[PDB]
Amino acid sequence: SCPHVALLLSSGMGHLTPCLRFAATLVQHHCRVTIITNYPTVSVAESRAISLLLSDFPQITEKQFHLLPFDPSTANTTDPFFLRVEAIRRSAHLLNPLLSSISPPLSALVIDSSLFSSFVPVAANLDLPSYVLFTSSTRMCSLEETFPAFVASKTNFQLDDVIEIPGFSPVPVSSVPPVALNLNHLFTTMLIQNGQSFRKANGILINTFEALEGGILPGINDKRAADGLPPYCSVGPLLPCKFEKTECSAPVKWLDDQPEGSVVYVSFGSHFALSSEQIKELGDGLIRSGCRFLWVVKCKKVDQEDEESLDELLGRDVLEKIKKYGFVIKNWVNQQEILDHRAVGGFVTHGGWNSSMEAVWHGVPMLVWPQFGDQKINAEVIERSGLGMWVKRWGWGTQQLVKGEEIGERIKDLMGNNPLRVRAKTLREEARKAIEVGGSSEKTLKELIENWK
Amino acid sequence: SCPHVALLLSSGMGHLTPCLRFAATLVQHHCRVTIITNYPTVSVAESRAISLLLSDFPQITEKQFHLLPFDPSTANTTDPFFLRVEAIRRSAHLLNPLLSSISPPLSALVIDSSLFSSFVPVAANLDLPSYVLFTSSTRMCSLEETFPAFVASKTNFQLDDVIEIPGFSPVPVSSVPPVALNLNHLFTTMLIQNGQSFRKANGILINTFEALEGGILPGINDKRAADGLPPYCSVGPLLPCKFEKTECSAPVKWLDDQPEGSVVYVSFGSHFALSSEQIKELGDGLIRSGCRFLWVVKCKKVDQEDEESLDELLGRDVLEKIKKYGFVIKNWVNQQEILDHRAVGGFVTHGGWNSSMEAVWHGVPMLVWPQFGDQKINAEVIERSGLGMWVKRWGWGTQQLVKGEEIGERIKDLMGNNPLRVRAKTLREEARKAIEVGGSSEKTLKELIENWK
Ligand SMILES: O=c1ccn([C@@H]2O[C@H](COP(=O)(O)OP(=O)(O)O)[C@@H](O)[C@H]2O)c(=O)[nH]1
Ligand SMILES: O=c1ccn([C@@H]2O[C@H](COP(=O)(O)OP(=O)(O)O)[C@@H](O)[C@H]2O)c(=O)[nH]1
Repeated sequence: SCPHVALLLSSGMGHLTPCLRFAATLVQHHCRVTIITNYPTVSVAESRAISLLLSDFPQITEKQFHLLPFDPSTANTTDPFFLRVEAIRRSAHLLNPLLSSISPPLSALVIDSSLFSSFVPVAANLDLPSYVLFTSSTRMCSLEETFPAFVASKTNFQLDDVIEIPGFSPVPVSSVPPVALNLNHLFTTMLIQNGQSFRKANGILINTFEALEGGILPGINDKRAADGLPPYCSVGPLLPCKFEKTECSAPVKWLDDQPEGSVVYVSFGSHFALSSEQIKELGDGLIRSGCRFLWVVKCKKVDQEDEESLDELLGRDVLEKIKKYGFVIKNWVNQQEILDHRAVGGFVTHGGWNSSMEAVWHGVPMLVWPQFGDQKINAEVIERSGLGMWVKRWGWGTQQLVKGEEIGERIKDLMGNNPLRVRAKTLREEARKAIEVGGSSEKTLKELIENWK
Repeated sequence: SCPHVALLLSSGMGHLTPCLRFAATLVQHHCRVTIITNYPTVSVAESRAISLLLSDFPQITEKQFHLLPFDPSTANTTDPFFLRVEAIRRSAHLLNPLLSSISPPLSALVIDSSLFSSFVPVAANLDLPSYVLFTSSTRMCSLEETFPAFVASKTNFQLDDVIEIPGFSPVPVSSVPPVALNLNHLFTTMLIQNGQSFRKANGILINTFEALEGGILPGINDKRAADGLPPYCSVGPLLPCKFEKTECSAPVKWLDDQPEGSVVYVSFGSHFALSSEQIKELGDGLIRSGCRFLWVVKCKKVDQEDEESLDELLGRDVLEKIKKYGFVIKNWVNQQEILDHRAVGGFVTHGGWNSSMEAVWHGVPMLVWPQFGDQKINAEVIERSGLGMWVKRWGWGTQQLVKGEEIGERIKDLMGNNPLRVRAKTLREEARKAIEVGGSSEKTLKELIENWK
């Protein structure tokens, strides 16, 4: 009796990363796994990740969801990931026969959150227990669920008031994703409809553990069952795969020739790329901070289109000036393996929940510097844990520039902030004890498989 | 449905390795796998490999079989592996409560060839399809089955005649494990009692593929069905795991700067350790040959006891002289990855079946130098395959010393041997096609899972 579970992927490495890690988890919990992929992906990272998963897990089946011919002329955004997600959403009627041909019979269809609204009827008509795979924080989930009612209660958008979130601290509209302020954006409509659609699920999966939220979960859950709402299933932290660990990289070699806790890791996810001026000021601040640093740089959103050098950005002598203090790279790195390194002492991040949870798992203090979307929300969550700190004065990264002096002076604070480390240890141990036998995530996930059965 | 299979292990690395790789393949074929381990292992590599397997495969449940207190005073051997196996066998009446507590219910109990005689009464008592995991050659299996009859026929041990083998070429007593020539020996009685109990199994798992035996296996199998005998289930080549290829190893870097097919690999497994005079003469022959080489060395049998250096044995100005010609190492290496390397041309082997099958899978010519045990059998099996070669004049390693001149002159022949290369290509392809869908071992293994069901 090994249950068969199918996964519905969208696009974006931020959504793609926890998917495969969850699939590997189910596989390592005696379940049969089929992933529903769609090509061609926006970024190469996605394809390579899929290929790696299928290579290290031959018992995982891949079914290509052939999409409809897409017309980008009717989507009010130029972000290729949102576009791809929409392209998948507008062919929801085509997943159904694809879902039918799957043998043995499925026991659960786990859909990416960004695709839920379009694809929750497909699971409903096939009598399959549908699950929301939420690739972000819990507070952000309650935010997405409460947001439609909020936009409903208003005639039109709206100072910096507060939208009431059940179970969590209220959310200032400064924390609400900037692109969701105008109601005509594709991501806005998607967010609203999906947020409305989450209640049509049999359970919501969130990459988290009960000790991280503050022990506020088991109350919220049976406070939701009274309303007839799907339970917040804590299955995190989702462990990194066995192929995400290449002990013989180039950044690792450098990291091994540095003292411990003295290197600041800086990476703003995979989707985002800083402006030129912000990059220059960031380098300046890095040099000023007086600390060692590993710096991951992007100049274009899609990695398949980022082919300019920092010689063409910063200049030649600037980059030649910065590389002597630390390590500068404009390539893909393995965040998990780097954050696990003993040398790394802190993480300057955008606040992406994947990188955040990766830092929580490896016990590394964070300086949250939001850029867009759910990040600010996450920035509070992290700060309520005691693992990270964030400068509210910096606001959004896409909206406000920060000059090098402040950057260096705050990094100097990050490398000297000891309670963040003392909290990092205990939190890493709690996170590890959460997935072990008799943990929060273990009992939750086992309770999930038990109903499948 | 996912058939819950159990595995039972013994001492030795040559026994442990195929158990683990087979458990891995089973897990990759939708079968729930439990492994039954016993500690402390004699060698460290066993523990390390077990931990690696359990780390990469958290779905593989581990069950420790707590053995009885063991008095080695009544055994007639000082070999720790044999003593370990025995120590396991004397606690056979305890695997029953161990097996009873296994959830979910079992579909099969795969047992090791050196443990069958003691533990197949258990399975039968629980009505469990018992299977022999045979870590050696098919012809060796037929030898172990035919042996007790041959020793019952004699009044007392005995020139160099032949002991007939049904389906294969005959076996001279010069090619029979020299320690089995005396009948009181613990390993001899173990051999006899095991080869007698193989018939009670529902099958005999073997690490080989039909195209290797010359396509002589089905004719033997339906001639075994007529005799009411379990079938020789060929499920090879049992593919190496994902944790056996560390791309950033010490000697792989060395090989990376060597011309392809120019390097002689030289190793005699884990268990065995050459003499002092033969290590010296081998070091002489490696230089005398004229070929680059990667020589792994063991001065003691158990790795956990070989702390002495080669400076003590060979000498300072001798080892320093040899390292100039080729890579010398007295430590555990990654044999599969080395044989996989482009720079490797051949393989001076002892004749162990794991090493042999790895060399087959990576298609590398072999110079078999039988040291003991079942290595002359396998020396013939491989010589007839057209992949390797073995000089009969050298005899047993533990009996006859081969001086440097002969070793070098014969290694030169090994390197200059083209038919072994062509047959290496063709045999490696035939080895790959057997585990692919529709291949011999694929149909076999699938049939085995099918019956479970
Ligand atoms: O250079 C990089 C940049 C990104 N990541 C991975 O990308 C993920 C970041 O995803 P997240 O959702 O947190 O940020 P996003 O880019 O989606 O906004 C992390 O898991 C990292 O492992 C990486 O491995 N190397
Ligand atoms: O230095 C070494 C020596 C041995 N092996 C492994 O040990 C096995 C050899 O076992 P075999 O049965 O062929 O020889 P024996 O058991 O007699 O030692 C092979 O799979 C190798 O991968 C290894 O990895 N490194």
